[PDB]
Order: sequence, then C-alpha cells, then structure tokens
Amino acid sequence: KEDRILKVWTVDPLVKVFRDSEPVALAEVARGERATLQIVIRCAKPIQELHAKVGPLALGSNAKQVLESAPVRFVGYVPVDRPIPRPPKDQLRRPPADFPDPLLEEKTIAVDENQVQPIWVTVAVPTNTQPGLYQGSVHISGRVDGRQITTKVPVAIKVFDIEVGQSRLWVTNWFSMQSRHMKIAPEPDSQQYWALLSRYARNMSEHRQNVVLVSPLSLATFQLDMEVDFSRFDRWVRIFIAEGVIGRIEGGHLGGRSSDWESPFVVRIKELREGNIITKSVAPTSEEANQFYAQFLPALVNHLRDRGWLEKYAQHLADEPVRTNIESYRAISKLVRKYAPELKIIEACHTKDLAGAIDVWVPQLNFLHNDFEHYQKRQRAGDEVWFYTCIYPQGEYANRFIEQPLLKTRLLHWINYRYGMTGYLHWGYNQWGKDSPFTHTTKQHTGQQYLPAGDPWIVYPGRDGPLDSIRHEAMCDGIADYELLSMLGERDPEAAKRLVNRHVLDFDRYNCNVEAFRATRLELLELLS
Ligand SMILES: CC1=N[C@@H]2[C@@H](O)[C@@H](O)[C@@H](CO)O[C@@H]2S1
Ligand SMILES: [Cl-]
Repeated sequence: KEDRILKVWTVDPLVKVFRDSEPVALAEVARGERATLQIVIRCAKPIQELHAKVGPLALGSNAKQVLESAPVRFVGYVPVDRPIPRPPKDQLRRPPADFPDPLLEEKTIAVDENQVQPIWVTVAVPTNTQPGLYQGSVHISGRVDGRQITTKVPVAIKVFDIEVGQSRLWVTNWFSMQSRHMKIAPEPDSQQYWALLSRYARNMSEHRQNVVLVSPLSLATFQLDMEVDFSRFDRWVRIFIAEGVIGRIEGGHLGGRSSDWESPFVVRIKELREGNIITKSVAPTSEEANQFYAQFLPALVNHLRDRGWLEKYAQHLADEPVRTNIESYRAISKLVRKYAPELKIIEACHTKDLAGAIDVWVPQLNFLHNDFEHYQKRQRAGDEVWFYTCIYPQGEYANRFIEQPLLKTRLLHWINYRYGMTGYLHWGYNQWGKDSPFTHTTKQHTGQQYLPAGDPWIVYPGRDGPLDSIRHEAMCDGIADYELLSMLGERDPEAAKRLVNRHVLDFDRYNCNVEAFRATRLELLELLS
C-alpha cells in the first residue's frame, strides 16, 4: 500500500519541472488574463491512465458564478542534445538532458515509476468575469498495481477588478502553413486546408498575436500580356481577421540574399517566358526589376485601398540587411518609395543606416541595445521601433530558448515596456523540419551551425493543429503584462517605472526570481484595482 501512494505538489508555472525534480496552487490575475496552475505528481510504481478533471471553480459569495476551465494538458519532455553555444549563467541544466516544453492534448497518459509528471491547468478569464476569489479542486485519478488511485488538490484563482482587453503591443510570430508530423495532410485549397489555417489563426489570437506575415507575391496569380489576382491572399487575410489576429498585415519579403551572408540582395519578379509565368531573382537596379515593380506595386496598393486594408499593412523588402549589402537593400527601398510612396515598409535589421528607407524598424535585441540612441531618435522622427530575437542574441540576453528560465521569455515584453519599443517579432512560430520536433530539438542551420532548442518553433504538431509549449504560455502572459504596465503608466508613470525596473535592470540583465516577480505582479494588480 505504501508503494502505491501518489506524491502530489504544486509548482509555480514559471518554474520548469524535470523528471528528477525534488518536491516543494494560487493564481492572481486581471479580468481578461489567463490563469495557469501546475500540479506535479510522482509514484514509486508505474501509473496507467493518469487523468485529471477540474471541478467547479466558484465564487465564495455565489456558487453560481463559475470560471470555465480549458481541457487539462500534460507537460511533455524533449531531448536537448546540444547546448546554446554561448549559454547564460542561469542555464537550467547542461545538455544533453530532457526538458519540459510541449503541452500534450491526451485524455490520459502512462507514467513510468519514479518519474515526475506535471499537469498543466489553464483557465482563460473573460473580461466580463465578476472579480473575487474562485475556489475548487482538481481530481487526479489513475491505476497503480491494479487499484484505482484518487486525490483532490485544492486550487484558487483571485480575479482582480481590472480589465485587460486587447494588448496595445504589436506581436508577430512568422508562420508556415504546413501539416508536417500531424495525423492530417490536407492539400492546398481543400476544405481541411482552410480549416487547419483557421485553427492556427485561432491559436495565434488566443496567445495575443495581432500581426500576421502574408506574401503578396506567392499568394497571387499573374497574367502578363499585367493583371494580378489576389484571391488567395484575400482568403488568408479574411481568416486572420475572423479569428481575431488582424490587427496588422505584414507583407512577405520581395527579395533576399543572392547567396551567402554578405552577398547582395536580389528581388523576385514574374515574367512571361515561352507561354508560362516564371519567377526569377534579379538585381533591384535592373530594367527587369523596374518593369515588374512599376506594375505590381500600384496593383498591390490599389487592391489594399479598395479592401480597406492599406493602413493595416506594412511591406518587408529583404531580411536582415547588414552594412556590406546595404546598397542593394537601398535599391529595393527606392523601387517601393518610387512606385508605392503610400506603403509603409518594415524590416528586421542589423544595419542602422536606413533612415528614409524604412518606417518600422525591427532591430535584433543586442543591436537595439548597442544603437539605442539612434533608435530613440527614429522614434522622435515619427518612425516605429520594435525588436526581435532569434539564434542571437545569446549570452545573458533574454530569449525563448528551452535551456533558459521561463521568465526570460515573459520578460521580453517587460523590455518592450522599459525601453519604449512598441512591438516584438520572432521568425519561429512552427518552423518544423523533416525530423520530428519532439525528438530532434536542434535544427540544422548554415554550414556547421545549429539552431538552439526553442528557436525554430514555439508550437508543436498535434494530431490536427498546433500544440502549445510552456514558452507560448509565458509569451502570452508577458504581452498582457505589457498592457497592465501601460495602463498603470497612464495614471502613475513613476510607479510603472519602479515596477518594470525591478525585473529589467538593463537590456541584458534581469531579476528572474519567481517569488520576487509574483510580488511585483501583485503590487501591479493592487495599484490598478
Ligand atoms: C528575422 C530573422 N530572420 C532570420 C530567420 O530567417 C532565421 O534564419 C533565424 C534563425 O534563428 O534568424 C533570423 S531571425
Ligand atoms: Cl546540469
């Protein structure tokens, strides 16, 4: 009987729990935020059919007022085989090691003996929820050595009388419409294809993404006696409006590197050759580039204006310009300024020498830190400044690598608040390769480089749509934190500064103490209520 006893504990959801973690549930939220609870179990014998059910979470003053809970998810583990090459001091464990990341959507799971297993409870709290203290329990059941085991864990959610609606922060995660590794494989233009696209869009909006990257070149068809048909593009845009993302439309890149890292940029064009529309890359100063873009850009602008989408749209030229290919970059910009002067231009950038050439700057975080005075000047001049993270930066900078503390994902949006950057970009929503992302966590990059685990995807392939990671959850939470700090700063700018300054000490230095963070959150909620 002793060996059948289930050990149960609760762990803050900002703390990652390993299979061999040592034993150690209240959530404090605004109306409109998501509450998360992490319940952890272990047993000296194997468990079959582990299951959890959330009971009614009811208000003490009125048992009729209930919160609605999402289906319970189990934390999944992935093997991180190779490390961040320049790791942070606070790296959670040294690879190789198994890390918690995916949120699985299984009704029941098995657990091997003496393996710690986290259970993840999500409660989305609508804005019209009555403030108060909601209480209930989670019922955990399963089978051990034949016999049914069952236990109830008490939980509480305090809903503060402060409404967090849409966050004013702009957030994009670049997305690839693909069904790799899923149990479905829809063909383009099938009903299931459009249904899966809608499911991704809903996932993105439920995590406070409000920008989507959509290519006006690859989602159009061309006839060239030029006529451009944007039907496919428009279907994408409609779906992302309907599911609550758009928001803003980020136009897919016109061009890219001709070869290696310092090579000149080329632009894609469409041409009639031997009766067929063909696509090729040309120099942006070429006559072929001029002929194409003189007709395509006005068609795009006219199309966006007619649909009421022009003021929501910004166009990418070519990714990550550097000093050594700045001239070819500037030649793309010149085409767009010439033939589409009304179009806003956005770019993830390394070089800063682009004044007049772009409207929405998106420097890489360490480049922003290093050139902060330039970026603040661009803001005074009326430009928008965001930032991104990716394979870089590494070291002590915040990022969404699996090896990092979860607060480094969440505090990215505290960096946005402290330094006045009004949006955030990441390239890596779901960039799964041919190998399973559950078993091959370090994707191949340029030459001998690999991408650190966590960089290419924040969601995983489920049976028929995306599965969240814990990092996706932390990102959503930070985007809401930004809105709360912004609401406080409207009323009490000095109090908002003091609170953000407790966790963002510099661009590359933070306080990731979870107890401290929860204390700051509670002060923020108390001040606003
Ligand atoms: C905006 C960006 N562009 C690049 C992407 O296409 C990927 O190669 C990524 C790898 O981390 O690095 C940077 S982030
Ligand atoms: Cl270790």
